[PDB]
Amino acid sequence: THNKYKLNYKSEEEYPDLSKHNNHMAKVLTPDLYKKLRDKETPSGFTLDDVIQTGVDNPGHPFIMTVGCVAGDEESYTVFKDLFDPIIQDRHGGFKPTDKHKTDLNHENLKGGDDLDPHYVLSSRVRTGRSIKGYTLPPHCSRGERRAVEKLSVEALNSLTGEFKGKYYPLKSMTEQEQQQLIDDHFLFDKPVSPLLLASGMARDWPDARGIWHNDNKSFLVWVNEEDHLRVISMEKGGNMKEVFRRFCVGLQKIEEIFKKAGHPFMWNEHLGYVLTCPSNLGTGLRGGVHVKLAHLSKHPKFEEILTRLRLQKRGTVGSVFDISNADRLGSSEVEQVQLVVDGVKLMVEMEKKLEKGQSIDDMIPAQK
Amino acid sequence: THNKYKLNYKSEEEYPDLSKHNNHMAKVLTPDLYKKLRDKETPSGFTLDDVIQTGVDNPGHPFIMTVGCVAGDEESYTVFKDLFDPIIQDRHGGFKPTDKHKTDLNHENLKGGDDLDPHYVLSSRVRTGRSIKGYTLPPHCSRGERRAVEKLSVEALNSLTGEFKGKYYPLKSMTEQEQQQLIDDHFLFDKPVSPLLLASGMARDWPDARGIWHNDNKSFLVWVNEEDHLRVISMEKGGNMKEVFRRFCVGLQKIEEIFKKAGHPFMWNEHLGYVLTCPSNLGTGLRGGVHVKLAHLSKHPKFEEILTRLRLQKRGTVGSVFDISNADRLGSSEVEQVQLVVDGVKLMVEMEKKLEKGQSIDDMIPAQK
Repeated sequence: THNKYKLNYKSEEEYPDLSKHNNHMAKVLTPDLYKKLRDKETPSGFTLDDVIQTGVDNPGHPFIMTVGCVAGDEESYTVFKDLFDPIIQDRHGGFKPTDKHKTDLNHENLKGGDDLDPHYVLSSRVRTGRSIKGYTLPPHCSRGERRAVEKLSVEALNSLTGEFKGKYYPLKSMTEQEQQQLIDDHFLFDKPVSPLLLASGMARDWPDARGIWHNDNKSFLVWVNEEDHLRVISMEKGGNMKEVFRRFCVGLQKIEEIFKKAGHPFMWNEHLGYVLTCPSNLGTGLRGGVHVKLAHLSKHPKFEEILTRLRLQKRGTVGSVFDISNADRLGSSEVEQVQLVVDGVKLMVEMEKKLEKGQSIDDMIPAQK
Repeated sequence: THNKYKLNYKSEEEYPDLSKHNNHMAKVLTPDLYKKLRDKETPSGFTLDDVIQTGVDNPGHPFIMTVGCVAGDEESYTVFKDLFDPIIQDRHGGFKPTDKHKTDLNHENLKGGDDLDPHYVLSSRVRTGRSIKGYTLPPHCSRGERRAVEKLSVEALNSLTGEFKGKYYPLKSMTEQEQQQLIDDHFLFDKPVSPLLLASGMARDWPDARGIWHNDNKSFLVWVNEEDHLRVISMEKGGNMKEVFRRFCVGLQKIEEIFKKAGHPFMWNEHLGYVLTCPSNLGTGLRGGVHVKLAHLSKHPKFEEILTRLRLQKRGTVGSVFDISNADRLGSSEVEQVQLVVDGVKLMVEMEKKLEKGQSIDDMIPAQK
């Protein structure tokens, strides 16, 4: 956006006013850091102003900190490491610039995911995101890049067979019937309404080159060109998390090898693992989650503390069902994260059964993991 | 946004999909025109993709056509004239590339604005917008440019005296009391919610360097760095449109001469008149309006046709009050536009008085102006 033209202004005159802001970007940005990085750019011309814009536009709420910045590029994380590195270290529990992310795509290293109590575990899912090397990320990508990402993705997905045979639904030419089926399948996405996403520029040209793919069994779902180039979900009613995770891993490997053959592998490096637009999703990008009925445990005074010790977190959803998933993303592997979900949920179901009988769970509260 | 990087893609691969669109941009853009202009840029790096983005994002509704493009720059209108010229010609009643806009800032050339019936005319207002030469327009301007626009504007406004003595209210440091006073004064603006405005990038860094100035008499109002660099309104209860227009003109002249002395005159040329972000506002940028009670005439079968013949238009607002203003912007002067409002409203009040008595108005229906 006229970077050499903006660089005619003094850094002070361009420096954002972040006095009311509560996000990770505003905590780290200083006048000196802005001055040092304002003249840099990635090979695709992504700038510091572009990385920080959503954090400038969205000061947020004192209760919760947002990240407040995006990568437009693989090399955004390097060119602007003096911004991203302290953000990453704060957001991801001390993960340092010299630390290494371990990736583990072997679902057989999972131990015991198959027997989660279906009276309590209503469903099991594992999701992640992926970027495709050679293309810039949604905040920045051109219509041509986004179209090339779609074409590669659909051709890969159309070639899968067996359990992974499926069909692609472009948002632009979706019929009302096809839309309505995807809504009550819970497979549809639409244009983001989040001001954090909109202010980053990722919703441009909507719905061009966005779409939905899913397999015939409706157990493996891919979203194309939404928040990241790809978002991949494996899901199942019940509690066979091991089977969900196998299908997740095998399905991703099949897409990965097609993309590698085309010279466009999944974006990855040994420091950050899989890179994606939002720094909070780095590493595994993985949210492995259950829906669990915790009628009694959710009322226990230590419910929040138990979740912390198990390194899990909850969001919203018969009766008092909770959407529980791993909190970690960077500095621990896909297997370790799903293992934490498996072990943690198994314990919390045991806790719930105890409270059903009026028995204390305090001896069951684990030490911090 | 990486223009040379986007220019590595073929023009076909970057060409927007506008098949579902109903805006002036989509009517004019062709593959050949996109290919010819995609590699151009203004001195501030504004590109064709930037001019058209809001029209790509907002296909709109079949009933009403939107413009679907913005200028980021004074020279956007020249660099991309092969896009803007046919849009302007369609939007502004045949106004050709070689035509000249006449500007007339002498309120004394108005004839007879003082005696509009106050039993029917509840209020009178004249608004316009202005851009400041040397700074890019809100879709594109940097925080430093926007801050410089504010500083120049406030210093000019703070120096006015007499009828035009006033005070500036920055949005960022506004107290609740100051806000609440401006709301029930009807002087406040906030962050735009229009997807047409948001998709153009003009709401970046909100509320930085936005604010409100008004005189002590609450009859002259200036908005800084909202849709355009300046939006200026003169208003009054009642029907002394001549006095509103005098105050409007004199207040603008006082701001104009300060800005000229600083080497930053109002942006203007002989072809387009005052230039602004939206092509529909070129020429005068002027919306001169009344609120009028037309209890009987608004029900007459020819109400819409009478408005057309008078070159006026209505929007929404005791009983059945209509917000009536001039439809023209480009190819006619400020005086001619307010004159059309004065003469047209006077006729429609006379029509209303006739219908109050059960008398026909057909002999009063004017020929097309």
